[PDB]
Amino acid sequence: MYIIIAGIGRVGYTLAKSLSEKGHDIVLIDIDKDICKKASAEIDALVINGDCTKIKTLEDAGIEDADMYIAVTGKEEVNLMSSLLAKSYGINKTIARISEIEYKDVFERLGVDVVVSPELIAANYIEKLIER
Amino acid sequence: MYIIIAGIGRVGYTLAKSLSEKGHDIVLIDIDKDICKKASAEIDALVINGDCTKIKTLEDAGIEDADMYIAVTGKEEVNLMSSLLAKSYGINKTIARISEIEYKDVFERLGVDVVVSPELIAANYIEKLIER
Amino acid sequence: MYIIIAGIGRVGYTLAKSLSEKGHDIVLIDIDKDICKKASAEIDALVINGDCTKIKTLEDAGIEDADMYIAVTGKEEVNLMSSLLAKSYGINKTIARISEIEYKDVFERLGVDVVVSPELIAANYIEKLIER
Amino acid sequence: MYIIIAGIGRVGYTLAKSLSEKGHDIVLIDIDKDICKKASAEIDALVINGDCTKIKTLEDAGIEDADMYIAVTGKEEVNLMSSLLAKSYGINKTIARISEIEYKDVFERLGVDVVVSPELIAANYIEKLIER
Amino acid sequence: MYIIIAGIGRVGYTLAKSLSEKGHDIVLIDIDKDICKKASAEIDALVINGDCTKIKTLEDAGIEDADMYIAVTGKEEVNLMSSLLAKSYGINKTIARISEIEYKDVFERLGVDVVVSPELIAANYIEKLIER
Amino acid sequence: MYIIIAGIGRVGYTLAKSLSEKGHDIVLIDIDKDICKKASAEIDALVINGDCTKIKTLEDAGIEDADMYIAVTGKEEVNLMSSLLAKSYGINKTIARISEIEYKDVFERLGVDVVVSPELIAANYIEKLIER
Amino acid sequence: MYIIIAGIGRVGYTLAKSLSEKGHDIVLIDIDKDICKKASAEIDALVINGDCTKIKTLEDAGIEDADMYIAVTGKEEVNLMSSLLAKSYGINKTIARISEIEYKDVFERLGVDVVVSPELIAANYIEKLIER
Amino acid sequence: MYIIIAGIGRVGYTLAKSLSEKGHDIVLIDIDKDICKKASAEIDALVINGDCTKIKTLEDAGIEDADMYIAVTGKEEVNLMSSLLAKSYGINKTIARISEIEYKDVFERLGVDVVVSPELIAANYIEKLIER
Ligand SMILES: NC(=O)c1ccc[n+]([C@@H]2O[C@H](COP(=O)([O-])OP(=O)(O)OC[C@H]3O[C@@H](n4cnc5c(N)ncnc54)[C@H](O)[C@@H]3O)[C@@H](O)[C@H]2O)c1
Ligand SMILES: NC(=O)c1ccc[n+]([C@@H]2O[C@H](COP(=O)([O-])OP(=O)(O)OC[C@H]3O[C@@H](n4cnc5c(N)ncnc54)[C@H](O)[C@@H]3O)[C@@H](O)[C@H]2O)c1
Ligand SMILES: NC(=O)c1ccc[n+]([C@@H]2O[C@H](COP(=O)([O-])OP(=O)(O)OC[C@H]3O[C@@H](n4cnc5c(N)ncnc54)[C@H](O)[C@@H]3O)[C@@H](O)[C@H]2O)c1
Ligand SMILES: NC(=O)c1ccc[n+]([C@@H]2O[C@H](COP(=O)([O-])OP(=O)(O)OC[C@H]3O[C@@H](n4cnc5c(N)ncnc54)[C@H](O)[C@@H]3O)[C@@H](O)[C@H]2O)c1
Ligand SMILES: NC(=O)c1ccc[n+]([C@@H]2O[C@H](COP(=O)([O-])OP(=O)(O)OC[C@H]3O[C@@H](n4cnc5c(N)ncnc54)[C@H](O)[C@@H]3O)[C@@H](O)[C@H]2O)c1
Ligand SMILES: NC(=O)c1ccc[n+]([C@@H]2O[C@H](COP(=O)([O-])OP(=O)(O)OC[C@H]3O[C@@H](n4cnc5c(N)ncnc54)[C@H](O)[C@@H]3O)[C@@H](O)[C@H]2O)c1
Ligand SMILES: NC(=O)c1ccc[n+]([C@@H]2O[C@H](COP(=O)([O-])OP(=O)(O)OC[C@H]3O[C@@H](n4cnc5c(N)ncnc54)[C@H](O)[C@@H]3O)[C@@H](O)[C@H]2O)c1
Ligand SMILES: NC(=O)c1ccc[n+]([C@@H]2O[C@H](COP(=O)([O-])OP(=O)(O)OC[C@H]3O[C@@H](n4cnc5c(N)ncnc54)[C@H](O)[C@@H]3O)[C@@H](O)[C@H]2O)c1
Repeated sequence: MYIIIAGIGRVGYTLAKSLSEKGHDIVLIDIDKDICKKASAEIDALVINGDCTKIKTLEDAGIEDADMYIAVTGKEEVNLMSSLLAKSYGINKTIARISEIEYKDVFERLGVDVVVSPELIAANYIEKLIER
Repeated sequence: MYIIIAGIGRVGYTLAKSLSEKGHDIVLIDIDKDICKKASAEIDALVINGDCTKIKTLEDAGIEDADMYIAVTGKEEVNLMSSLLAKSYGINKTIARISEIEYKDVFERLGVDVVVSPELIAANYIEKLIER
Repeated sequence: MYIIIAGIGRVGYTLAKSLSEKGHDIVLIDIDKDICKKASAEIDALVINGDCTKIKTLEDAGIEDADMYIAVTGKEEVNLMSSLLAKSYGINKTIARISEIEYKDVFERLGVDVVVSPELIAANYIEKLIER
Repeated sequence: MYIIIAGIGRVGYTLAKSLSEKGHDIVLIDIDKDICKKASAEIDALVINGDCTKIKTLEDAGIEDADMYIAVTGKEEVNLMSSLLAKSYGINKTIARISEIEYKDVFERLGVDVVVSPELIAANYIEKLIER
Repeated sequence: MYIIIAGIGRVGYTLAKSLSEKGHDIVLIDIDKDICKKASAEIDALVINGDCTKIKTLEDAGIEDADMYIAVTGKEEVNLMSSLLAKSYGINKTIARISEIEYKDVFERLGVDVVVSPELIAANYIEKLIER
Repeated sequence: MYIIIAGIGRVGYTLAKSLSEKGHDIVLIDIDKDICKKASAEIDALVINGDCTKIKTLEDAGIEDADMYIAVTGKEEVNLMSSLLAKSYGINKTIARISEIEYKDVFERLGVDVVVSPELIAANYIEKLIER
Repeated sequence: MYIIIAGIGRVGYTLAKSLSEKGHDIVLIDIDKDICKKASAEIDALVINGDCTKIKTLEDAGIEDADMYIAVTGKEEVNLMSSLLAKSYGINKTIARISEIEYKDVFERLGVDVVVSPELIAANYIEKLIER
Repeated sequence: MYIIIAGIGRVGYTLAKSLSEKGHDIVLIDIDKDICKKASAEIDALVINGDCTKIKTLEDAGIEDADMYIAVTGKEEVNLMSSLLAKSYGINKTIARISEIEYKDVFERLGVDVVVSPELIAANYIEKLIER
């Protein structure tokens, strides 16, 4: 019924802020206590302090009632493991970020719905501009 | 064929020694250089200092030709991802070590051939002795 | 006529539930209240909240007439000290978990009847799956 | 009529190859020798091995008649400085990668034509997939 | 006819007080509230609490008619950016603190009037005491 | 008969390079192995890898035959302790760097010959310029 | 008068408890917040979370009014510097803990009232028992 | 008719030299060759290089007829295990060093004749200097 975002960093925070304002029900997960404080004070969404690879953390995030799980942590193994765990919990759309461009197609096959490579994206973006 | 072992700690080191003494061809992967030095000074096996979650590490380890991949790091997140990365290269016999009992099932359902919980193995072991 | 088990974590919990369910009469010990509460809610057994290295706690657990003492705490010397304490009370069957495999024979030499290393046992287990 | 690109990593390499293949005259700059060897071997183009914040390196890259300067190093300030340098030589088309979103308009205010934050772009690319 | 100084820490505070006492019109800028309270209470001068990389903050500091801009923040790039901003407003006298000696002439090349590396100055001050 | 420099950082390295060239017999001390490698390859002087607060490190540095000991580590307690130990070993001129401007006169009284505050120095420096 | 104790580890915590039970007025300093929480929840004393080498920490601790300053951190470098900083404020009875036997003398000759080596105290203690 | 001492570090070395010099007949044990070499060069005594937790090492040291066993190794359970091993051989006087003060009474309850905590003893010592 809602969306969970793991990794409230440069990618996560911005996405959360933007989604929170667009009128979406979001829940944020971050292993850093101080980051959860900031986010909870600056964003209208529920915040959970903990490791998103842990089942209990996901349960606390309401993993069972989400139709979307986005893992944008700075560690692709956390995003990978997180996403696959979420998938096995019924969630229909999972989005995982990678730091290894060469993992995009690998993560997809393994089951991740959408694999985001900020680097690869930034590149195409720059290329599209030159092509205009 | 070749057997790759990631994580030269209590589990990996023991397994490494035991397997090599039996004639097996093994290659060890560890992110800690000192344990890599120690290892290469005592075991009959190829030792690589690297992150087992990275493409270059697994490839330099002969992952494209290995017959077995065993991830016994102290971080289930690394064991899971790297094993799935090994599977991606064609290795069916992937063995990953987990920290949380719960994943015993999930992880195997997640794509890894065998999931090993030393804590569970220990309990069962104690149980058998008692039932004797 | 009953088994005393200290350390109801990854190893103790599972072992205790398993023994309990098989009709075994068991008494449990854990220094952590939350773990004790969890064990009282899921396992039919006497549950003592205390430090297994303190004689009073062992008294409360019936150390005086138990047929066996099992120390599977996460701390190596706690498991050894408490087992030695159990031994001083007459207990002829002690099982103690260990972290550093190198001391296995010392624990045994000192009277611990069965020394269990989850890591060593897990390495042997994996080794058996390889030999088929 | 060529294009200079500094920083041939996750973003740089991808962009260089994509553009190079699409028939584009390009000169590459990297302070890392082994990265240069790899790019010059897989990408048809001129490769300079130097610090892009050093005028000599820029002169050698032909900054004098370059039509566009692209700094996609992992060091935000290196990208900014080299870009302002490209600017001082008459280059009216600059693209600079940043790490701290907050400085985006500061960069644009100082004259950087296109400011690209991979993190920020990944964020709204993800948000766009949720508005589809 | 005043002087703006950004970053009122170990370098800033000392300079501000020294100059202020020596009868100098000065405006201070710090993003840290408690540092502002302390400086405005011990130094006679205007104190703005904002990010010196933000135009609003500069406008409020009166960058329009300042005769000199001094950025001595602990963040090298903040000092550079704010200084180039001061430059874009017509300030022909800029002083910027740096952390990486290597970029000294890069800073001077981009127009920063005086580049001060506390570390570099301590080094030759020490060397001068050995040539005495 | 010679000079010892502890802390081969922005301050130490530069001072060492400059002193080495001026024809001085210098010995460098640094707790970082990789920093000792660089320095030893780039500078004509003997390098010792170790903690300069330790007697053995100072002995290895030839503390007994030095007429000067300069501690420019990033930790004022290391410089303080280092300098006082050197003094007690006969050395005539000791130079210690501080990170707390308020310690300049304190360190002097305690016995340090010269206490250097790169920050305080950078400030006066900037002030002297404005006064010209 | 007041007794300040820096380093709430095995030595400091025990000393803290023992001294307060005897009616003494004590204040504890520790850089670790959790040990500060634990301490403040069990001891009759003022607890400060801070670096004992910093002016503000010692002043907030009442160093200008204390009668005794005891530095029992696990880093002799910190115990020495802070004690000398205490001496600087007028405190004659400074007690610092050292790690290396050697400094037993040097440190007292270095300015601290009493130098304590628990390792040496332990040896002597064992010696007396044997000579009985 | 002689004292066996294991662990010739900060505590063992000093104690051994002191006992030796007073005419005591002592045999020393240390797992570190360099420490043994150091002890053979400075202390008149038999020096055995080995692991005091291994019976063979204790045999080599004459554990069979020593009047006392002193374990002042830096490892708490090594000191306890070896002392218990010494006890099993008839030795009626064992002294063992400990790290965690909380277990002092357990070691004693288990038969270690004298338990020594350098930290507790040092706290008592300082406490005595305060009471004058
Ligand atoms: N420019 C900068 O200021 C800056 C600052 C910090 C890090 N970085 C870089 O940012 C890159 C990625 O940045 P990003 O936007 O994704 O944010 P980030 O790397 O800064 O942070 C990732 C975030 O996810 C959180 N998290 C939640 N659950 C986690 C879990 N189970 N394991 C680990 N982290 C968990 C982390 O605590 C953190 O807040 C990194 O490679 C790093 O080098 C840059
Ligand atoms: N009681 C104790 O003394 C004790 C001591 C150490 C660790 N532990 C615990 O027990 C377990 C120790 O298990 P173990 O000894 O077999 O393993 P380990 O935890 O000691 O080590 C994991 C190993 O894998 C290595 N490795 C290789 N590639 C890696 C990668 N990409 N990422 C991370 N690590 C990588 C690590 O460097 C390390 O040697 C852990 O879960 C830990 O919590 C307990
Ligand atoms: N990687 C992980 O997520 C993870 C998570 C939890 C625990 N661990 C590790 O598990 C290993 C041991 O696991 P385990 O099976 O024993 O479970 P555990 O580590 O989770 O817990 C040990 C248990 O023994 C209990 N206990 C009872 N009496 C005790 C006493 N006197 N002193 C200390 N503890 C006492 C503890 O309170 C606790 O329930 C450790 O190395 C620990 O770091 C790892
Ligand atoms: N998780 C990971 O394994 C991982 C690995 C590597 C890098 N990273 C992160 O990724 C970020 C960006 O990575 P990326 O691949 O796009 O770039 P990068 O940060 O990895 O590398 C910058 C590149 O630009 C080159 N370069 C050319 N001129 C330079 C100059 N003057 N100064 C510095 N570099 C110069 C460097 O040699 C290098 O190839 C990094 O800042 C780091 O936080 C993460
Ligand atoms: N050893 C230590 O205890 C210690 C303590 C503090 C700082 N430091 C070091 O000292 C270095 C420099 O210290 P310093 O006192 O001269 O300066 P600083 O780095 O400590 O502080 C920078 C100052 O500029 C202010 N400021 C104003 N506008 C700002 C902006 N837009 N962005 C950021 N800061 C802004 C900050 O609020 C702050 O007071 C630091 O980078 C750090 O490495 C060391
Ligand atoms: N701008 C930068 O790149 C940069 C890089 C690193 C650190 N810093 C900052 O630099 C400031 C001081 O810089 P610096 O020029 O003195 O160099 P530094 O702080 O970078 O390094 C101090 C040096 O002394 C060495 N050393 C030798 N003996 C030591 C001992 N016993 N204990 C600790 N270190 C010992 C350290 O290993 C290191 O090489 C710090 O406060 C830090 O915030 C800045
Ligand atoms: N065998 C073991 O289990 C074991 C365990 C921990 C530590 N150790 C060793 O034994 C000794 C422990 O002594 P202890 O328990 O009395 O002290 P400690 O080493 O445990 O702690 C020193 C204390 O002082 C605190 N502190 C306060 N201000 C500080 C500052 N400015 N800088 C640094 N620390 C500051 C630290 O946070 C810490 O609590 C150490 O030398 C260590 O090497 C051994
Ligand atoms: N802060 C420091 O500089 C420092 C320096 C050295 C040692 N230490 C600390 O000292 C504490 C213990 O000191 P200590 O007086 O025992 O001296 P120590 O720590 O220097 O050495 C312990 C000694 O016992 C020896 N030993 C003999 N048999 C052994 C066995 N079976 N297993 C292990 N060691 C055996 C070791 O080889 C060594 O000589 C530790 O917590 C250690 O970290 C601290």
